[PDB]
Formats: sequence, C-alpha cells, structure tokens
Amino acid sequence: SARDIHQLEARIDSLAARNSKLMETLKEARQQLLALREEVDRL
Amino acid sequence: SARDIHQLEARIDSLAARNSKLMETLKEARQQLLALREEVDRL
Amino acid sequence: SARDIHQLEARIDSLAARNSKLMETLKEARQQLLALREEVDRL
Amino acid sequence: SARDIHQLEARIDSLAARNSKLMETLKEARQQLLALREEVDRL
Repeated sequence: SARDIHQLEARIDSLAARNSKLMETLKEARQQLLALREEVDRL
Repeated sequence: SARDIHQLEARIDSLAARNSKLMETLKEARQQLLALREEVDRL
Repeated sequence: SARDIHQLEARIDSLAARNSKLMETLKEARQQLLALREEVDRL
Repeated sequence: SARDIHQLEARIDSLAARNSKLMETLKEARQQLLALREEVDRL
C-alpha cells in the first residue's frame, strides 16, 4: 500500500501549499489595511 | 480630494480582490480536505 | 489500524472545522469591506 | 466630519481584527496539517 501513502501524502502536500498561499495573501492584506488606516488619517 | 477618495477606493478595491482570492483558495482547500477524508475512509 | 484511521479522521475533521471558521470570518470581512467602500463614497 | 473619519477608522479596525483572527486560525491549520503528514508517515 505504498500507493495509498503517497496518494495521501500528495494530497496533504497540496493542502499545505494552499495553506501557504492563504498566509502570503493574508500578509499582503494586513499591509494594505495598515496603509489604508494611515491614508484615512492623512484625511 | 477627488484625489483622496479615488486613492482610498483603489486601496479598498485591492483589499476586496485579495478577499476574493482568499475565498476561492479556501473553497479549493475544502474540496481537497473532503477528498482526503474519503481516501482515508477507503483504508 | 482502525485506531490509526480514527486518529487520522479526528485530525482531518479538525482541519475541516478550521476551514469553516476561516470561510465564515472571510465572509464577514467581505461584508465589512463593501460597507467601507460605500462609506468612503458617501464622502 | 471628524466623525466621518472615526466611523472609517472603526471599520478599518474591525477588518484588521478579522485579519488577525484569520492569520491565527491559519497558523493552527498549518501545525495540524504538519502533524497529519507525520501521522500518515508513521503509516
């Protein structure tokens, strides 16, 4: 069943890649929100 | 000040685009987790 | 072995619960961003 | 109008709090995915 384990592994690896994509996208959003809050004060 | 508002709007629009990107990525993660739960069951 | 499976299933279910938590939180953020964009316009 | 800005600030603060909630939840999902990948290998 090495077949079964590498199939489960490929799937977990995929989920882990989407997790990293989510985190990097959230980090950019945090930066933009902070800039938005400074821009609202400059006004 | 049209200047100010159009700059605030550009930033909110960017945040809304990242919000959509996060949601589509999370929808794909849900699909993959569901398939992982069925693959685990099968064995 | 079903011991192994129940442990794997408990972990996947936990990940699925966090996935739902992320999606509901993102849905609230989308609504707030839309209201922010309407508030900016009104001014 | 001072309260135009405090309304906008309140809304941005709320979005930033949801952003932190998303990141914390995602950091927990990453840890659990990593443990799942180790548990699958134990098999």
